[PDB]
Amino acid sequence: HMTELLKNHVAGQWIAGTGAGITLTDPVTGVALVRVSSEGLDLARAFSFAREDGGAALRALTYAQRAARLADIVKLLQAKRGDYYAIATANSGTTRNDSAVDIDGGIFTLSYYAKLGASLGEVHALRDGSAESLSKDRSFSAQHVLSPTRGVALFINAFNFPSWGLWEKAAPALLSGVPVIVKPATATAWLTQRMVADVVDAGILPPGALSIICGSSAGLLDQIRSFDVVSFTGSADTAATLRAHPAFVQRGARLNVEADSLNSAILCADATPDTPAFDLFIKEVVREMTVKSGQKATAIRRAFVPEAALEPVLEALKAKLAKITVGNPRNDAVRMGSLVSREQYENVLAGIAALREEAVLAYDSSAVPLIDADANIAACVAPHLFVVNDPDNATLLHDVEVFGPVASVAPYRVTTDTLPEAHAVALARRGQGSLVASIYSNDDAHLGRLALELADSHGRVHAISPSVQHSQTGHGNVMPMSLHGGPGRAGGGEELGGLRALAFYHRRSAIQAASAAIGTL
Amino acid sequence: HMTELLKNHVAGQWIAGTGAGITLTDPVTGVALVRVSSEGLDLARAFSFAREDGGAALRALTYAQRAARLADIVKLLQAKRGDYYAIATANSGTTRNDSAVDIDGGIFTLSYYAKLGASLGEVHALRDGSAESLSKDRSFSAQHVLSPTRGVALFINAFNFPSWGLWEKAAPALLSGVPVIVKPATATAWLTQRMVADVVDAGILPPGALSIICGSSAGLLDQIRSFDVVSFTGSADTAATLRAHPAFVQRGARLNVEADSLNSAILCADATPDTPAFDLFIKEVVREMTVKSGQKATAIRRAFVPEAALEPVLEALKAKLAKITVGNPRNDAVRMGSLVSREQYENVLAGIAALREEAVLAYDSSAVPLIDADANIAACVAPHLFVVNDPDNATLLHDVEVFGPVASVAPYRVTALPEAHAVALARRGQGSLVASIYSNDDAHLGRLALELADSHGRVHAISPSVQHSQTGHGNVMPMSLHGGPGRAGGGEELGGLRALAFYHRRSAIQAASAAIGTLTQATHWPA
Ligand SMILES: NC(=O)c1ccc[n+]([C@@H]2O[C@H](COP(=O)([O-])OP(=O)(O)OC[C@H]3O[C@@H](n4cnc5c(N)ncnc54)[C@H](OP(=O)(O)O)[C@@H]3O)[C@@H](O)[C@H]2O)c1
Ligand SMILES: NC(=O)c1ccc[n+]([C@@H]2O[C@H](COP(=O)([O-])OP(=O)(O)OC[C@H]3O[C@@H](n4cnc5c(N)ncnc54)[C@H](OP(=O)(O)O)[C@@H]3O)[C@@H](O)[C@H]2O)c1
Repeated sequence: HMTELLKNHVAGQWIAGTGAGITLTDPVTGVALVRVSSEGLDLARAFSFAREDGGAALRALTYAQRAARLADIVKLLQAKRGDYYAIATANSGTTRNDSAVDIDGGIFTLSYYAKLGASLGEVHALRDGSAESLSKDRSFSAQHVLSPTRGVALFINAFNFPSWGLWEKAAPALLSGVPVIVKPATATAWLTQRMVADVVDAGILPPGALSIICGSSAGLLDQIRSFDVVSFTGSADTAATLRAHPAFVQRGARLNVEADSLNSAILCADATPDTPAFDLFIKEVVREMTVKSGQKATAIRRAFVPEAALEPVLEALKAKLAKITVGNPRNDAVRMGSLVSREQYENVLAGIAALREEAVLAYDSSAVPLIDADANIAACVAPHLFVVNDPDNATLLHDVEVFGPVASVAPYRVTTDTLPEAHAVALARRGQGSLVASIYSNDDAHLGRLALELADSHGRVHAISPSVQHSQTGHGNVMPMSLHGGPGRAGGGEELGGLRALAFYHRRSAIQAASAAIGTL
Repeated sequence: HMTELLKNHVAGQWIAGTGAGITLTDPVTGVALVRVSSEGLDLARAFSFAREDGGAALRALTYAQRAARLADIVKLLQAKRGDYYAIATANSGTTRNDSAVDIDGGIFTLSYYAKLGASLGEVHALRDGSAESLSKDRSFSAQHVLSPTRGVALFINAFNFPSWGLWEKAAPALLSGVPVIVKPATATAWLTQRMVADVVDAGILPPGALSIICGSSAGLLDQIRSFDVVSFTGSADTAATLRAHPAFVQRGARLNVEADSLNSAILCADATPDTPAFDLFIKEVVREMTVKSGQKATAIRRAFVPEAALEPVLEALKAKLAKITVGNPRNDAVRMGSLVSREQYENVLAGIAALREEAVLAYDSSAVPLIDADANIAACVAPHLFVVNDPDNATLLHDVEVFGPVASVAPYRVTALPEAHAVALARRGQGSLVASIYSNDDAHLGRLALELADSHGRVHAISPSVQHSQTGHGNVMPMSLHGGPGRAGGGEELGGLRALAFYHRRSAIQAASAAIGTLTQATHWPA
């Protein structure tokens, strides 16, 4: 009586919501951690203060001056990592290595943009492309520019990456001079709020540049105006509710959606059991099923393998999944901790029961005793591997996402005329647009060709082969220099991609003028 | 016996809509011209044949092969211009010079993209930027690529540019390998239909690459799927209607909007009545009020001038507006023809009465008899110039667009940039396609343009050194972006190569060096 109620940071001040708030709990032990509440906040003043005071203050700084602030945030978060790992263990139930993906993946992405931003220099707008003549005598020309939007960036973030979900978006928004309002998902909000508190307490950014609201979302979209941008990460259903709001349909504010995705892994026809690419496929499937207990939007959900390879693949995945120990991440023998909440436990188990209506369960370690955890309290789900023998007539295989340590293997028919993986491509496309597909072969040139065939349906194609066993950055790990997003079911969004992320935060304009006026910006 | 019912081109066939159809009429003479109807069409097959056959056939071609098809369309349109000018005179009521903005504007933009497109090369995917190492030893890298979306592009186009609105969209779409379904505005659909009929009858593009539906738009959006794209031009209110549809809210199809825009012209403080930039401002205002009777979305609607220059600017605009004779475009003495319809005529006259409740009418030649037209049949409206002396507290100036030969002048307090108040005033239009700025000092234009750029999709600076070369406040050069934030729709079109992204899917490919090389051999981007 009672755990800490975490304050919101709005209009440059720390303000508590009213009422009892919503308790965040440890998903292994059931302990009450902290509470949130957005009840009673003055949302009009929160958004106006950020839009006017925050934006004016950030726009007065150059890109390089904002990058320097980002670099100062890096050093701050680096110094406080021990506090962040203790929050992540308790609130998210992740192993240290899995919590590093959030915490140190966040810090690495912020540092990447601090470095990119230093290169942009001491200016207040960016050139887009080169100058172009608009006249035979070259007296009149055009230059396109990017200028920071006179709005706010509202981030409605998913539960699985409280730190990286914040920094992957906030690094390009703040480098672009746009003030940020983050709204983390309630169940795991604590790390987000503590990182925002540490950065606000250090006074590195101007008042109004960084705000946080935790608790109910009611009322937030009603404050969004036509120069604002919104970045939503979460379910496709929720996204479709947000898309209908007047902020987007009437006022035209920008929206980015990152949603559900049934990411594929395709084992190439050449990559037979006696070849090194085969073991890289089994290892990457097990890693993407088990890191964060499969709670990445980019995890492999569908693995397509030649018909001839079906049994050796199932045998090899079963042997490797059996080495994944499950339980309390405080125990150094545990390889995989819990899902983020008991509610997500129930949702994952429903989703496993749903898939089992159409697929055979090949591997399920649910009966292996948990390590230092009570299965009636903890939100630990064991790996489950499904096999779908006829993926062409399968419904659920290509439609139903289980956001847990769950994946389905299906065979495809190798094409033996003139790509051998043509059927696998078609099957991946049945996912109706995904964030990522990975492909595995012993032949690097072949992978460049197959990748082009998956590019129109996947925001990223990730090719693993023996030459890069040591250097490939992971199927599900999002490198900030690369695009993150995908068409169709994955939301039609784009994030990251290095400098490509700044466009969402800017307004592009064609300036057409005397050529002298053009030369000097 | 009735006027011609224009057929639709859908699923590779010409099909008539059923019923009596909708009559299009000459807005000067009231003569019935042609009819349209989309009643009874099989929209499911219209969209699937386009998406499947037309998309596969265009994607089998390289960029440079598609560009060469665009170039053959330019030659076909150029040969048929006499027919297009006759249809524009009758259906739109524009002078020859003004009809040229649509017809020759549309052919110029298509030819621009045919030339540009030849530089995209003999490949099926485009390279976006360069490889970036993901590894200390450089064994593993990332290359982004652009692939044509496996969808259709649906164009819902505005009345004012039946030719340019089609080709400014269709050139980058077909260059990108995406099949087109165009739905022109009904009132002026004839030229769009006839240009699509000439092109389809020539067999330049594969079957399914180019379709047209005229008449009711019922049921079109219901056929849009998640890899399709839609490009809308028209009113902000219609755009917000479309945005709510499931095609966008549930299925995520891309949508571009080009909408209402109260575009500004700002006379800089140095550009006093004794200087050359002053006269360039008076001329550009008059041209944008009068070309097509002001029915460009980019026309100047708000002209902001220093307080001291207000009276000389009104005097000078009056004198130049009075040279504009109005009437039948068949008569060579006429400098400005009609609006596109009698419904637009009634909207514009209601909008003029609305503005007049809050502004002084400084010029109006409505009492001058029309040349070879009956003012009670013709949709002609004379130029009207309003003056708003207090634009800070003005309740309509910054919010109400009259899509006719109508503009408002307002003074600003000279100040920081001398034009700071004019920039704030321009921003009160809530986001526009274009602002133009006028000064004798080319060293002053860049700073002021940067201050307008976050609220305008284009900033067009006119000064004496470019009196002979500047391309026009309202004329949309295809190499430059067209679109604007806020009220103007939040969209982007044209901008040369920038127009291709709307029709492609971007992907990051992360792979061994040799796989990056193999995929790179199959892409291109111009130098
Ligand atoms: N694609 C990516 O890059 C990526 C990365 C990580 C995770 N993910 C995704 O993470 C998901 C987790 O999200 P979820 O399935 O648990 O639930 P969710 O419903 O997608 O997310 C809920 C958040 O959205 C808010 N919200 C709901 N309705 C709203 C409205 N009308 N206006 C504003 N906000 C509203 C909620 O606010 P309240 O607190 O008011 O409920 C909460 O903040 C996964 O299932 C997966 O699809 C995606
Ligand atoms: N680049 C640009 O920004 C740009 C360019 C030119 C014009 N404009 C605007 O052009 C306007 C023409 O539009 P408008 O005001 O006459 O009306 P509008 O309703 O906005 O019409 C534009 C287009 O949308 C169609 N349309 C209307 N309602 C629709 C619906 N519910 N579903 C699908 N399509 C629908 C119209 O078809 P029907 O004609 O057959 O009704 C027409 O093809 C002018 O008023 C002007 O304000 C903007």
